[PDB]
Amino acid sequence: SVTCPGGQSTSNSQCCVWFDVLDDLQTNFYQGSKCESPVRKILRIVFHDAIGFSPALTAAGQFGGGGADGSIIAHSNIELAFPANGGLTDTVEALRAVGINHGVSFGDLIQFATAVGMSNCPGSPRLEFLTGRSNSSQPSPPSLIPGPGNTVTAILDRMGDAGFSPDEVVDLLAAHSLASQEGLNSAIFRSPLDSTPQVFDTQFYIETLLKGTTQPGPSLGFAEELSPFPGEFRMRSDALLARDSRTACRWQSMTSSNEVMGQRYRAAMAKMSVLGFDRNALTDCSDVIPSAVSNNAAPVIPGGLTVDDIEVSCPSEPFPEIATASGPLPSLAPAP
Ligand code: HEM
Ligand SMILES: *[C@@H]1O[C@H](CO)[C@@H](O[C@@H]2O[C@H](CO)[C@@H](O)[C@H](O)[C@H]2NC(C)=O)[C@H](O)[C@H]1NC(C)=O
Ligand SMILES: [Ca+2]
Ligand SMILES: [Ca+2]
Ligand SMILES: [Mg+2]
Repeated sequence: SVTCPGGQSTSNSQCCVWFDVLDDLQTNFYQGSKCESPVRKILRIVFHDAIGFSPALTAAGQFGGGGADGSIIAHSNIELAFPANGGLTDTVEALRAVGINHGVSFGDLIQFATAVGMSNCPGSPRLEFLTGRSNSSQPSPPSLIPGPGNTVTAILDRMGDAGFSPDEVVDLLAAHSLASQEGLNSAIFRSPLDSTPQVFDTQFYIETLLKGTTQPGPSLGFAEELSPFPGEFRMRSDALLARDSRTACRWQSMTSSNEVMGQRYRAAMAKMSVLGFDRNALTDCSDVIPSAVSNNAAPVIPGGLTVDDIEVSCPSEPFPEIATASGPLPSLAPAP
């Protein structure tokens, strides 16, 4: 053990700098420990930084990307021009400055900001935090980030190459429970992907399985499907993964228990946090990560819809008993 310069007790002196980074992030980047756009942007960033990793390219003698190396910041000049990386510039520059000021690697910083940001959203599990990733990195090869217009086969092959099973793909998607879109249909800027964009809950899994009946915007944007109610945006990839036979049963099992969702997500994130590195080479500073307030609401089928309005796609398993709310159909406000 060690007692940091500010009284904070911790398990390794390497963790001490992280207490200052936490105070900076919570005060400035997160504007007072809030769960708003910055957390959502950072979650996009962690996935896009880490997923630039490909054992297949490497086995073939090409550079496959360094994974969770902070390349998205170090080489943003290249990576931020990738089609899937739009609307990230400002967040990346904000993060670039904190890492430079505290002398922490861009790779560790992205993982830390992710774990910290999630602590600001009720319902979130406490993400593991390892430190020690080298600050050096090479730009990620292009075409390694799954897109919303991709087929399930395509998404699974790419993610499978990175090292994730179909189950883990569904688990990692719990992040869309704290999501909106700004670039798929700018006419409905920040339309959320679930009714609770500030609560890490199973609503996303439930709501994407409902029959699509509504066009929330003036028109249908890129990769946009009909959603279940006004204000909610539904992206094609999500609607497809919810219904595909390879992923439908896992998606269905995520509807009933926030606890189980959180456990699986934490596990898949721990795995994604070290793509490109050896975990037994890093230092564990999980003790620095704050806890999120608990979510006590029960998973519900909102606004009068019933299991009848759910497009049950898992045959082997019956759809769980969930609480039903009374009507009318809600109309979602833009995510903050
Ligand atoms: C199967 C792959 C996935 C695809 C195809 C996908 C696609 C997208 C797209 C197109 C957007 C809309 C962004 C915009 O237009 O502003 C978005 C939002 C988001 N994605 Fe994903 N995503 C996937 C997996 C993930 C994963 C694994 C994470 C993180 C762990 C994640 C976290 C987020 C978050 C939090 C947002 C919200 C951004 C905001 O509200 O500003 N996504 N995603
Ligand atoms: C991590 O690497 C980056 C570059 O990859 C370093 O960033 C540069 O830092 C200098 C000051 O040290 C700035 O004037 C440059 O603008 C930065 N460049 C970029 C692309 O951001 C960073 O300082 C390194 N950090 C550590 C702790 O080694
Ligand atoms: Ca990367
Ligand atoms: Ca939610
Ligand atoms: Mg009905």
